[PDB]
Amino acid sequence: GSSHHHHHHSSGLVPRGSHMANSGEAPKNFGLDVKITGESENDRDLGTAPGGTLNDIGIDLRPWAFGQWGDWSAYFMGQAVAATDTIETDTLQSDDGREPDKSYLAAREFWVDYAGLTAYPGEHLRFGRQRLREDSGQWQDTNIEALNWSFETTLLNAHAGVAQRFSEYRTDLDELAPEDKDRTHVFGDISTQWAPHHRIGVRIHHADDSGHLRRPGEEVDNLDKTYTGQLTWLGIEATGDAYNYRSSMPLNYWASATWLTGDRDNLTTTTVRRIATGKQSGDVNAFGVDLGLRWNIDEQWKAGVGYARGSGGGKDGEEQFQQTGLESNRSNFTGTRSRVHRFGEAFRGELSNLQAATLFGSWQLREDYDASLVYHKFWRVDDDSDIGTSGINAALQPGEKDIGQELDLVVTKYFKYVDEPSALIRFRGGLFKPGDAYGPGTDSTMHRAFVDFIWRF
Ligand SMILES: CCCCCCC/C=C/CCCCCCCC(=O)OC[C@@H](O)CO
Ligand SMILES: CCCCCCC/C=C/CCCCCCCC(=O)OC[C@@H](O)CO
Ligand SMILES: CCCCCCC/C=C/CCCCCCCC(=O)OC[C@@H](O)CO
Ligand SMILES: CCCCCCC/C=C/CCCCCCCC(=O)OC[C@@H](O)CO
Ligand SMILES: CCCCCCC/C=C/CCCCCCCC(=O)OC[C@@H](O)CO
Ligand SMILES: CCCCCCC/C=C/CCCCCCCC(=O)OC[C@@H](O)CO
Ligand SMILES: CCCCCCC/C=C/CCCCCCCC(=O)OC[C@H](O)CO
Ligand SMILES: CCCCCCC/C=C/CCCCCCCC(=O)OC[C@H](O)CO
Ligand SMILES: CCCCCCC/C=C/CCCCCCCC(=O)OC[C@H](O)CO
Ligand SMILES: CCCCCCC/C=C\CCCCCCCC(=O)OC[C@@H](O)CO
Ligand SMILES: CCCCCCCCOCCOCCOCCOCCO
Ligand code: NA
Ligand code: NA
Repeated sequence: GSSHHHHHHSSGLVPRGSHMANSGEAPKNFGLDVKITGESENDRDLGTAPGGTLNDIGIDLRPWAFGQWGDWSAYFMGQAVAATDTIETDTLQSDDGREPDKSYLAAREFWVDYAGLTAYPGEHLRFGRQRLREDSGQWQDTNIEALNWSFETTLLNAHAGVAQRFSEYRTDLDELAPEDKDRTHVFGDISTQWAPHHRIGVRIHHADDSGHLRRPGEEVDNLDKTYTGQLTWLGIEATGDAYNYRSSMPLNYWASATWLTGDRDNLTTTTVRRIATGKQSGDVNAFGVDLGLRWNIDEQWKAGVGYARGSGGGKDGEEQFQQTGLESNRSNFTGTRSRVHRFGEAFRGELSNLQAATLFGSWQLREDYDASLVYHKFWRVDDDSDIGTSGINAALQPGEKDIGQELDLVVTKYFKYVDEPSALIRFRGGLFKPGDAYGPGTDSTMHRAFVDFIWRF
């Protein structure tokens, strides 16, 4: 169930001989996830800089161990990567001493779990570096050091947790991303199934920076904070099988509305090299919405439409929405077993001063195949402000809303007619056509494409 150490993994695979594959089998005490990935990426900077391209292959080995003693359990997953260049073998990885190596080791998850606070097996308390995820992937979908309480039953779901990054636990990164340094997260949610397959809930997330900004006159570099914040997100979300590839309803939907409030102290800088010149404080009062509708046309075919908007601009930036920093924006919103980046495998938009229209169609055959075709159109909301994170590394021209368009294709075979697959092979690709906001001299297209072979043993 929810408690299982691989429950949140997008792969959805089940090792042969595991208790999930056959309930007569004992829970596995160990296993191995093998991933072989090729990545083609050109051009992340749209041709406005040297390099920024990938055509490379890697292997990622993830051994894991699991022990259970009554109400106590413990879990470790490690990671060993070897690649021909620094490709993305891990969809949950984000961002001098932050250059990844072509090969590295990592401690991916390490936690202890206690399920005895209540008699519900859906209720448990987990402590350590662990997978945090909610179904939208837009609040949390990451491996992070946390103390997280989960309560998942038929009629009531609730979670409450605290998290903070202290290390990457990687042989090649020595330092945290500035955004993560000294940032503490506190969060909770409560939701109820008010009708079969219809959920309504509220969600809260609070991020608190205890860091300091560089002082005036000090040089600022890659690894320094751009800002410190006290930010609270308060959201309501309604879903009808929003992310359930096995829905029997003719229509699935999601609707979320999120208010961001709090305050930011922003570092100001000038060039001389970058030098700090001061800081400016201000309140944040921003808003995000994500809406979608999926038609379940028959047993195999689905289609849908999406609309998202993160506010931008406003009186000294108060209306600039942003996400928690723990999000993936990866979800099953196209109604298949395969998770898809909600704002493009190529653009990888953060919902920050961003408006997106989305169309998709998908096809699924039992547990054996799925395919998604996704079209996105992106606009800035305030054309004098930047957007948030994105997989495109090029500057936006002031006064231009048209960010661009994207076409994504995901195609997956699961295997090892198959009841519960234990392996998959997947093509994951996005084609991004930059709009006028990227100005002249840009590449007319860029792409990011992956082939992933995943095996769970
Ligand atoms: C299904 C029909 C359509 C086909 C889809 C395939 C999509 C390709 C996506 C990923 C391609 C990865 C290319 C790997 C190059 C590896 C290499 O040996 O070069 C290393 C050298 O560059 C040193 O750095
Ligand atoms: C704060 C973060 C804490 C990090 C803890 C990391 C723990 C590492 C996982 C190792 C799993 C525990 C070791 C297994 C014990 C020997 C055994 O086999 O016990 C029987 C078992 O097979 C029953 O299921
Ligand atoms: C059933 C067939 C499935 C198809 C996949 C089988 C292929 C398995 C091998 C994958 C290994 C790729 C990573 C090699 C690391 C090389 C390296 O460390 O790079 C050094 C230097 O050359 C880079 O600059
Ligand atoms: C079946 C074959 C599988 C083979 C792969 C086994 C999986 C890997 C085990 C995981 C080992 C992770 C240890 C992380 C240490 C981080 C660190 O020391 O960082 C130092 C650096 O930051 C400088 O300060
Ligand atoms: C905003 C985020 C805050 C969320 C964290 C909440 C922690 C506080 C606990 C408070 C306990 C109240 C429990 C109500 C009774 C439960 C019940 O009805 O029984 C389960 C049954 O319905 C299933 O079979
Ligand atoms: C990038 C591609 C984006 C495409 C996005 C499209 C979004 C909307 C999907 C709308 C699907 C509704 C189809 C109507 C069902 C056909 C029907 O009813 O035939 C009669 C049958 O019901 C009697 O048996
Ligand atoms: C390491 C080489 C690279 C190091 C980068 C620099 C700093 C290293 C500090 C390492 C401190 C690690 C503490 C483990 C805590 C896990 C846990 O128990 O969870 C905490 C709780 O859940 C939080 O809320
Ligand atoms: C520029 C703004 C453009 C806005 C257009 C957005 C287009 C995207 C489709 C979103 C369709 C909304 C679906 C969620 C509402 C579900 C619902 O109300 O049902 C009640 C429930 O099912 C009772 O059971
Ligand atoms: C038939 C055989 C199957 C072949 C597969 C073909 C897949 C085609 C996907 C292409 C989907 C692109 C949709 C463009 C949206 C229209 C639009 O809005 O552009 C105007 C602009 O947004 C502002 O007005
Ligand atoms: C290199 C990237 C590799 C990505 C692999 C994706 C799979 C290739 C496209 C397969 C999708 C084609 C759809 C027709 C086959 C489904 C069907 O109607 O027949 C089912 C029958 O075969 C049951 O077994
Ligand atoms: C390296 C520069 C030249 C790039 C050509 C190789 C690219 C290989 O990957 C294919 C491109 O990515 C595909 C994006 O998905 C396309 C979606 O539209 C398909 C319509 O059915
Ligand atoms: Na419990
Ligand atoms: Na569906």
